[PDB]
Amino acid sequence: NDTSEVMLLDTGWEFSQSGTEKWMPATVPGTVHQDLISHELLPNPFYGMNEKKIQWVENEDWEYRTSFIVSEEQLNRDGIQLIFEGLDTYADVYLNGSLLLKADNMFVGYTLPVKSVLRKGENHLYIYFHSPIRQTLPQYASNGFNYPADNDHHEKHLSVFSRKAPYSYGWDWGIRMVTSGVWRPVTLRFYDIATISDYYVRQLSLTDENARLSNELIVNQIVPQKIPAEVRVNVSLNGTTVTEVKQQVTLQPGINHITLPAEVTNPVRWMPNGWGTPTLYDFSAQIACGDRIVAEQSHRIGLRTIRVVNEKDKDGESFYFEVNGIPMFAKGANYIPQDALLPNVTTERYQTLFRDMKEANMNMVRIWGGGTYENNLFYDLADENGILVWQDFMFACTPYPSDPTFLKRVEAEAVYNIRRLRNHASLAMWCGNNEILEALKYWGFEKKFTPEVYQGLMHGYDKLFRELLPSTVKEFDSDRFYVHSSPYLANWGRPESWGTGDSHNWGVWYGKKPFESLDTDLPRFMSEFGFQSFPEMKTIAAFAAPEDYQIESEVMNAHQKSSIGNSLIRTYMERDYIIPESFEDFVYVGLVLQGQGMRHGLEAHRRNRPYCMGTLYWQLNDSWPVVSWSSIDYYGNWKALHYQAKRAFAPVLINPIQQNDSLSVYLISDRLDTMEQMTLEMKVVDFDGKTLGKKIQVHSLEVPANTSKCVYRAKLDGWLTPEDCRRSFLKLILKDKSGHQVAESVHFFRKTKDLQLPPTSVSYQMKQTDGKCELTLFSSMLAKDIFIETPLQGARYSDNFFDLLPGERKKVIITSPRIKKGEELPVNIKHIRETYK
Ligand SMILES: [Cl-]
Ligand SMILES: [Cl-]
Ligand SMILES: [Cl-]
Repeated sequence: NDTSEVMLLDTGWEFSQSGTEKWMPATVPGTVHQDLISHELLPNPFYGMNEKKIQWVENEDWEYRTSFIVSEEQLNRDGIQLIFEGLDTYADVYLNGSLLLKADNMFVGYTLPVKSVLRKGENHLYIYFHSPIRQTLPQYASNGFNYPADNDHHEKHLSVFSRKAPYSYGWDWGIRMVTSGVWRPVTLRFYDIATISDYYVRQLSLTDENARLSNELIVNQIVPQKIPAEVRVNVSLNGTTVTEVKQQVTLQPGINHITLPAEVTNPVRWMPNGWGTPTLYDFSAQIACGDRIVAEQSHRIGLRTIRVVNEKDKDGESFYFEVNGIPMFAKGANYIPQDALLPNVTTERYQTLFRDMKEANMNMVRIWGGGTYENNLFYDLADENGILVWQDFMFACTPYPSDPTFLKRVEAEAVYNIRRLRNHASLAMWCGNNEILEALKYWGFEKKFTPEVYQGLMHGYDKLFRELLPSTVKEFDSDRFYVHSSPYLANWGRPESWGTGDSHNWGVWYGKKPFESLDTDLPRFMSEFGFQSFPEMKTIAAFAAPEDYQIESEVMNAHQKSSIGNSLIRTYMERDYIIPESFEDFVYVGLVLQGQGMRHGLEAHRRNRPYCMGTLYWQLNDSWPVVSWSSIDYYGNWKALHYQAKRAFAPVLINPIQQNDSLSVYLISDRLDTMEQMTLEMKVVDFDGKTLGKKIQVHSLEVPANTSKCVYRAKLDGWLTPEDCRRSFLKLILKDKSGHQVAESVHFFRKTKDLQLPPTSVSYQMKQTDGKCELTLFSSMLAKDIFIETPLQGARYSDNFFDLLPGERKKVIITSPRIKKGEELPVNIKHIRETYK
């Protein structure tokens, strides 16, 4: 690496409620709320009615302190920097009697030279966190109006004044926990000569034959003298040098700008998930002075091109991604913070979440703008899993201020995070905000504010989203696409706008539209659509008692944050399912409902390529135990939707679609290769396993790379009776010329409530060892949308939420580090017929 020494200030911290004089142990990085929880000074914030009970914390100020030793030798190093990767938010930082910083932006990392204020022996660091509520009350009082931030769960919408994670004040899926603290690491670096303030690997060009790179370094030299140095860049792959370049300089006191070209011949390209390997080169920059390497910095680099194509065309304006010159249909989801208390999210949790994305065949994730700019680990995982990242800036749902001081805070965060993130292969584009223009146009603020205030809002929008942010991206990330808002034009209430750019089509859920509307209401790119579900019982049990098991109980409503609530789930369920009498059965069918309905839309989106070029559902994940649009609950359990997304996103998909009493079958491929001489085989099978009629065979089919094509159409009239339609399914198989199966699907000709499902007992055999439970399931008769339920939190399944076909055994592997040999995992198999009489 280099000759610097890093001291992590991650132990020895204490905290206190301001005014109390009482100090207790703290964990840093951490939060005031977690520190209080650790001392049983708050209840479990996520349980029952406890959200009201934890609100007091936001009204108090909080102090943190630690002490650390510095030696004579350390004190004698040329430079010593104190780095706060994150302070939430209004934090006065004192070291040894010096005010080093008045922090005011959660999203900025602060590097502070401290050599002149450190002392040999004990050093004392004290941080005073002003309540972000008390800090901004006078600011709100001066404002003369209240910003229309419905997601800020307080009478006074103070969130807009503070550059602090918007969701911490509440959200339409989220608890209000307006926390404070040292939310990312604190480090002290002792070093000689200089540090590399920034290392940016600019890709000038990329072809199959050559990659031309520009290594741009910003070096901050901390000594009085002019220092001869050699700058070196080494490019390696898998531990072996590919190319090395060097440059002689003389570093001047202060900032030095150094640029070294490098080329990689016959480069190995980074490919997104499903299209090959996400190959990452190791680029290491070193500053050598005499025999010593005084500074080094590396990045993993992926050699690829990403172009967002957003052009007027015959259908309106396209919106799609071209990766390595090939249009890539986007498949993924919107990501929100993984917890109400950010430092509680563990490395393992990030890894597992990326495994969930990769295993569901996703190639994109939107880091949505009411959260945070994520930690470095998130982007590293996206790099090594081949998942493109759409990065919103952290503005969502409300217009914001646009006064000079505010825009200066924003500029600081934009520069910091663009420089922090711009070397990531996964980073694909920047988006100014979530839904703010939509709010300004379509919520009638014309009549909620004076004309003067509304004009100020409109001018302010331009200053921030059409000027400051795009100028900053042009300066610091010139090769990446920026759009001022998502959706930039299309509105879900205006069918005429859907051909223009990306859609957040909230007809389903907010508009109460049936899932079938997703077949007709097509976007050019779906950047949000969604449907809610209660999480499964083991998660409900984590926030509620049995007395609370009613969909509109005080506790269930306390764990619903949308402007339309839990009753809407029953309303949709009734359209397609028999409503179960028991709460547990309702919850099960509700998982099934969300998975089925949403899969129908994901299928519509893919089926309608190239008109539509992507789908990111709302939402991947949860920040707490809640009723929400997520596909994975807060404890990491895949809902039915996550399995259904995996299926709907499979590289090759057979998509039967039935409309107006006619069946069409589409072959959909995101493979890079064309498949030739394929056979589609179909047969009707009743619920007892008996084939009805003859097999239908469609031979000599081509499935070209990156296409969706209809290969079969048939009217139901004259093929199946209405009676067969309620008591049979279609089995579909796609095989190559030699007979090897590449895809399979099952189609039902009627709504589940209209199916004549037979009572059936699902049997299974279990083989349990450490970490693993192997189940073989069997039923002589169809068991519809089986859910294999286990009480073990976060247990992983090879499959779940599938139809168990008559007489066709099914193997399922359940895994968890907590499965023990000889400690039988409880298993409860649910299926649709069991939910009613
Ligand atoms: Cl210094
Ligand atoms: Cl306000
Ligand atoms: Cl220079």
